[PDB]
Amino acid sequence: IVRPVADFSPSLWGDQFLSFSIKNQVAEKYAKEIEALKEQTRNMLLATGMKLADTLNLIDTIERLGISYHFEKEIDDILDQIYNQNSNCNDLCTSALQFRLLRQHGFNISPEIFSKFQDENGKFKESLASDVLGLLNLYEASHVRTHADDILEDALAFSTIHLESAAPHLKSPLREQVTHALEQCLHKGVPRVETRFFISSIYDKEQSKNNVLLRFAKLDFNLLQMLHKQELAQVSRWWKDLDFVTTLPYARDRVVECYFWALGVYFEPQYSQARVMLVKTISMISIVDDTFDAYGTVKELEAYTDAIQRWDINEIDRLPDYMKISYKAILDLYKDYEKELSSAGRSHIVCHAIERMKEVVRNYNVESTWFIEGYTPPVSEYLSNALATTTYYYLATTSYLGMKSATEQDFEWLSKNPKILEASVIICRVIDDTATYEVEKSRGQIATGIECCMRDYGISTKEAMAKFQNMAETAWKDINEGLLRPTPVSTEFLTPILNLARIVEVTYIHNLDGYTHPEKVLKPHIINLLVDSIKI
Ligand SMILES: CC(C)=CCC/C(C)=C/CC/C(C)=C/COP(=O)(O)O
Ligand SMILES: [Mg+2]
Ligand SMILES: [Mg+2]
Ligand SMILES: [Mg+2]
Repeated sequence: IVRPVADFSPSLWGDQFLSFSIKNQVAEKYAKEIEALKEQTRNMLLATGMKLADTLNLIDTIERLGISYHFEKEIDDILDQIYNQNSNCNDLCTSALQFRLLRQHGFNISPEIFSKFQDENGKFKESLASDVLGLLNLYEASHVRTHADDILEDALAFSTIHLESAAPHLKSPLREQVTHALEQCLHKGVPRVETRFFISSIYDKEQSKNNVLLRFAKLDFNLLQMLHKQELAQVSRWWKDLDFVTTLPYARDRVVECYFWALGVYFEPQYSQARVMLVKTISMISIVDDTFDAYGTVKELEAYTDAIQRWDINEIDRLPDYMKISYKAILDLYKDYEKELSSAGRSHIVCHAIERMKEVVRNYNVESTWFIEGYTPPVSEYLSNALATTTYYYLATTSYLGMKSATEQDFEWLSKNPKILEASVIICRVIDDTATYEVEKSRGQIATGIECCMRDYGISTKEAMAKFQNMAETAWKDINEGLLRPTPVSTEFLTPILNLARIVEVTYIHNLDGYTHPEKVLKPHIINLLVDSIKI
């Protein structure tokens, strides 16, 4: 058996994350100050007699500064009041902000709030083209539409062209904020990534900045960063003691990138256990993926697939030595999860993730069979298999394991492939297929998504990519609609799914692959989130 040649770049991080010793004095000092700043900020939110515009700008600022997770109740009460008073008498910037904040929080505010800014034709009044703050908030708002918001169909094009036109002559930091928004809208960005940018590049440089909020935002970001570094060290240790880097040398060494992904799903301190569980699963399914993609023979992958379905340590002997390694590691990981969830009486939920992993592996094997046969399925058949191979049903399920408040009913809802989950999975599938089409085509993978699309509909590569882009836009509208009240489960269990879609958009930004090639996209984010603190 002549295996393929090892082609993955080594981890670019070395051991720089392996050992992090927290300074308790600094941590305790930060925590104590934050407690005081947190109360000052609460009183700012609860101030009586504030105008609508000032209230919305305060909430927006606290959200972008990344400290809104301290004020979920206060912010919810205030937006709920604004939603129910149905105030509809403002300029474009307050109106667009009002619409975006309410929708992001699941309040189904009517899009008719935008009619007064449009002509008879439903097109935005071009006279608004010189109101840069209106255009900027309209722009951000355009990304939260559902299928019921066709009144906003023109908003992205309109605001984009006039923001591009205005940008070079804007003062700083507004210019940098506009320029940044045109590359990465807020609603589809990774929250920590956008927070780090806003704090350091924008709010820190605003003439009108509130000093209490800025100091609060920097201390809190740097304090949470200490936690993230501890987690990453603990996970780096775990990965090192498995030593796949030498026993399974065909496989990508990407535990830092995997941690960044888990950090994108949730950054808050109460999700520490959930993050560590999640990153271990992303790491491990990545190994399995490389086993199917870049090492195993058809015969070996069959045995591996069947062994996974039966899920029993008895089965290791049917496997080649090198597969014994990952298989025992997989089984042990899930035994660890059960043990770690035992004191909370939540061990029994691990089976939900196990069943999703089995599904991923079944579909991995189908994908291998297709490649070997030179099969090009129709799109419907392609999708029936390739949606699960995104791993996104599996990761979403995994993200619930460490969430203390996730119940059996939450897992039951997720097992039915709800619409919002399906949309998130679709976004991952079509964006990766658009970005990795050329490579996969070079490797002979004739069952890749865009190829299936071209052959099925009889259209060009360009037209197929346009069709996949439409699928992503439709899926984003479904995600946005999936967040609207009443939600089928607590919003706490929707946000991970939204954040999985965001991570996709951020990792494949401008359409190149970012996990297998972390040098382009992910490296700067990892440095800004997990290496450099924000200077105070
Ligand atoms: C499979 C891996 C590396 C999972 C861990 C990181 C992750 C969640 C990536 C996004 C999911 C996709 C689209 C993976 C594409 O794998 P293929 O090139 O088709 O074998
Ligand atoms: Mg792969
Ligand atoms: Mg694969
Ligand atoms: Mg791909």
